[PDB]
Amino acid sequence: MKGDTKVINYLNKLLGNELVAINQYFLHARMFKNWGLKRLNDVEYHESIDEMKHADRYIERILFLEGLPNLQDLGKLNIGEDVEEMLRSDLALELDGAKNLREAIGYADSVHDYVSRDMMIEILRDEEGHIDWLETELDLIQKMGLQNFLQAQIREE
Amino acid sequence: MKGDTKVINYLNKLLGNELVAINQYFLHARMFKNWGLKRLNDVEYHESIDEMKHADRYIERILFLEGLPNLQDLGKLNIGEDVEEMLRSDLALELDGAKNLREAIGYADSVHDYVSRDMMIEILRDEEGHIDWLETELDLIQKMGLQNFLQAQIREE
Amino acid sequence: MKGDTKVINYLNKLLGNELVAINQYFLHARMFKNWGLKRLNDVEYHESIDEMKHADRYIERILFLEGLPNLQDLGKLNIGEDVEEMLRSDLALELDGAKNLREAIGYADSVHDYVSRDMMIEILRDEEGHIDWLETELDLIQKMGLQNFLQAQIREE
Amino acid sequence: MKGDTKVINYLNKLLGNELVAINQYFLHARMFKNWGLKRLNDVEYHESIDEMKHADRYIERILFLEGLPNLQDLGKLNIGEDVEEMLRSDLALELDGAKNLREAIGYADSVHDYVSRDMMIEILRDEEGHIDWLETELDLIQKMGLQNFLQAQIREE
Amino acid sequence: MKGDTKVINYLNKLLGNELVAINQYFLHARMFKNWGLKRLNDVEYHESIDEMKHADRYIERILFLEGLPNLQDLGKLNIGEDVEEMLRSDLALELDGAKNLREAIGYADSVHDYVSRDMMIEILRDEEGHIDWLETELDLIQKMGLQNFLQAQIREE
Amino acid sequence: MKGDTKVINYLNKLLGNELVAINQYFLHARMFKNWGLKRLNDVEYHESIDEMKHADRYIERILFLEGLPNLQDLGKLNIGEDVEEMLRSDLALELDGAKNLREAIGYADSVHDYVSRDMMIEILRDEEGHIDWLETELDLIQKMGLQNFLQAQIREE
Amino acid sequence: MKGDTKVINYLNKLLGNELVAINQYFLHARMFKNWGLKRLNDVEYHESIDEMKHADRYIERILFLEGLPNLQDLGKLNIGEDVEEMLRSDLALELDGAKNLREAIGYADSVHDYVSRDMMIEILRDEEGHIDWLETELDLIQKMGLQNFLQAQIREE
Repeated sequence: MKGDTKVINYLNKLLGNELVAINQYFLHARMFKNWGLKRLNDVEYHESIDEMKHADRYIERILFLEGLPNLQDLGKLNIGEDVEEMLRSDLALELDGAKNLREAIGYADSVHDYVSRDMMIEILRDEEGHIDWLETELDLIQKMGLQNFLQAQIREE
Repeated sequence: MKGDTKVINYLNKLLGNELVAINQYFLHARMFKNWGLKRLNDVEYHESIDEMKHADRYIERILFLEGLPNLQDLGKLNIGEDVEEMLRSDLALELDGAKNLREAIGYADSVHDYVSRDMMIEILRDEEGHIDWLETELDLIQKMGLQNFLQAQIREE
Repeated sequence: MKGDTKVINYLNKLLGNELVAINQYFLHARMFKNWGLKRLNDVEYHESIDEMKHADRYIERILFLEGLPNLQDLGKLNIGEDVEEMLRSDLALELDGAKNLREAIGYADSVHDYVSRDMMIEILRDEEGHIDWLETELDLIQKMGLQNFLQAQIREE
Repeated sequence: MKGDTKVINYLNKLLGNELVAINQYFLHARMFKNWGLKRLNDVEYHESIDEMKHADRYIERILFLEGLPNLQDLGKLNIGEDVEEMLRSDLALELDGAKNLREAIGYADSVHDYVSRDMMIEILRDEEGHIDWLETELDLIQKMGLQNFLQAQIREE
Repeated sequence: MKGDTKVINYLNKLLGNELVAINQYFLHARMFKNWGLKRLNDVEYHESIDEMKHADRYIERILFLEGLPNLQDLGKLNIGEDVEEMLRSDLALELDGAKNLREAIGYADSVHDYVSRDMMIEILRDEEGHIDWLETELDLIQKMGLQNFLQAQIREE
Repeated sequence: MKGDTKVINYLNKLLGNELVAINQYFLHARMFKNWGLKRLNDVEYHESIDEMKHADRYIERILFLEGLPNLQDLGKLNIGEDVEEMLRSDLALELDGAKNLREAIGYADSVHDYVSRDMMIEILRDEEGHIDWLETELDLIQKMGLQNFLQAQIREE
Repeated sequence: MKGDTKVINYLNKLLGNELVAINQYFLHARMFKNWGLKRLNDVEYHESIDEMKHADRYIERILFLEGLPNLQDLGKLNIGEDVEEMLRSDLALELDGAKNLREAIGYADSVHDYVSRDMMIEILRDEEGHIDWLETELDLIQKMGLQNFLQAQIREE
């Protein structure tokens, strides 16, 4: 079914955001794992999986609308070197992606692509959940101190 | 994640509507229970629980958006003294709450808080279900008469 | 069964105490949940439910005694802004409520309303349990320090 | 263990109340059963059994306290000839029994027989439950009319 | 179905016998229980229940035959103060009751109330079973001596 | 929660009574066991355990009220040398303890410590059950003679 | 079987040690419980139970040997006011008891009471296990600091 060209453009932009996040979350997860911070590996691994699911949804939607999914161009990663930097980088990436989602959701409505919009609202709900987790962890580091926070990560849940 | 100030205000207003409904539905249920009208107790109790779940959702959303949930102010209850009066009061409260929801849902869209909107639309769907039940019960009283209607309530369904 | 007017007045005052506590405990719970302090959310949520059960018993007893339950007036909440403040506010509310329960229990005995008295003694036993938990948590914050205390809350027991 | 003479006298008076109620509830039940009012038979039969249990408790307590249970004297029954008359007679008997219970409960406290008091408070709680049911049934007859009320009794609940 | 007036009169006399026996057996059971003679409590309690079942049958039959069951008048109890006295009193009561049953069975036959007769023959068979047990226990007391007999009662079979 | 000083003093006096009973019942139990009187060992062992549960309740209540449980002072035991002496000594101890409980229950009510009172009434009910068993055994020894009584103890129940 | 008088004297001395430990461990356990230190309550409670089992063994052995178990005299308790004091007091008590056990074990051998000796060696093995636990906890307090140690006690295992 031939979709709106700019809708497809937004879907490719959002897919691009998810592709950066998949890689950034996955590497962060395995850095945490290497450091013995098992609980952080578990959560970040699951966030990477969540973003893969989102990417799959964008890819399938673009193909249905007869566009070409772009998996070639990869945006800038910001890995970081310690726990706080890594979490802040993930939060910043999530915030940027949420801005793009809001723009795309408004546009899809204006051209009556309500199914693409509905998909994007569900994804935005998921991303706000990631944002809530990241903000919460960052605040916990400040409240209990980094040493107590690290100790809390060494055994799974 | 810092939310829009007026969105937070709307959520607190809607929370306020739920807090009134929680108490009014609960007291109505136990009044029905005292009178031996078990089926009406069962339904109204469940509606009270439903509004508690709505209140929980508003409280959690407000806190996420970094606002302060208002559980201090409580609007006017209208309890009534007989079955028809009690059900009509509940209906009037639901209709006023629906008006407030429609206004909030439109505004949330305008400022692109699509997740708050999605939550409110789900709540509005629940409230229209309560409105349907209440309108139906009131019409049944008129159709079969109050005496037959009350007899129908003395065993749970 | 027509009850003693002043017993009903006491029952309404105690119901009033429970209604403040329901709201305060629930908001505290969700504030803790937002901060990622899962254990504190779990306990405070269950205390809110306990106060709801107490309120239900008061409402049913008042109706049996042919009085009018008052769910319209809500007393002053004291939310607080940090963990120690919130816990101290809950403890102060519990202590005020226990004072009211003692007065009502003494009065019910003097007018031979032994069933109302029996109900209130069970509720007072529940409240003294909440007092014990709150005092214990506050002492633990002193003994192990706030940072260690917070770390201990981030996984559900 | 030798008990207080006046407490033993109270227990025998209360036992006497239970003995009247056992017979009156049982005959009412079987009258309802004859008339095809199965649901009223079920409830009144259960109330009769409840009073048998109370009588058993009085008999055992009296013997423990080294007194002589009096099962020889039987107070006046008031059977009645129609449903409303029968239920009102049961209610009147319950209310008279409750007055005697309150007097006995106060006196047992005065002579420090706290175990006899504890037993009586539990029994009074049961009696107030019967009073609640009776009052409710009588109000239902008034609200839905006798014909509708009788129709509602012909299937066991 | 309008029964024979004299049959109804006999059924009320027999009911009257059952009512005395219900109370006498039950008090005897609990006296035995107080004394630690568990086996005697168990048997006498079950005999009390058997007489309750008999009373229920009389009440239902009288009501079917359109008569008025008399539960108001209570004949003379003879409690006794020691085991042998109590058992002999129960036996004397059973023998008096069997006399009345024989008269009533003969009369019911003469007026063709064969269903009332059938009911009473079953009840008489039950009563002869109680007579057998009582006679046997009294004989055992004489044969093994009271002290051995009491020892044999201090556990439930 | 700071309790009343004299309530705490009563709780420690009652704890003292329980500590004596725990030891006396336990030694009596093992003396019975040594003699081959298994049934008496079983009951007295269980009574010792019951008193341990009571002691635990007093200890926990005292600590909650911010007092200091006294486990250092131990009252006078009266062991006895034969079955009758031992049981009579246990009975005298129980009677002394019930007297202290009655005084403490009255006082707790007067200072409005209704939860301490409720706990003590439950314990008093337990103690009256022990009194009943002890009185019953002593009477059985008289009624069947000591030789028959001992024979009845050599097999468990 | 008539035992050696001085063996019985040692068994009573050791029983005396166990009686002090039962009370000291139990009170310590409930102090820990009051403080919210659940893991310490659990272990100290179990140590109290272990000492009760030892006391039972001494009591039964003394009775077999035809001596008189002494449960009347209670040695000095040393409760303490904080975690470290309490644990050190328990350790000191265990060390004193172990000295007495070694003396008694040597003596029992010299008079050929090998079964009493065998019992005591098993008990000494148990006590050395308690000593190992107490020493370990005390060292942990020093190594991780008291605040970390307390935090580790708040959830069971």
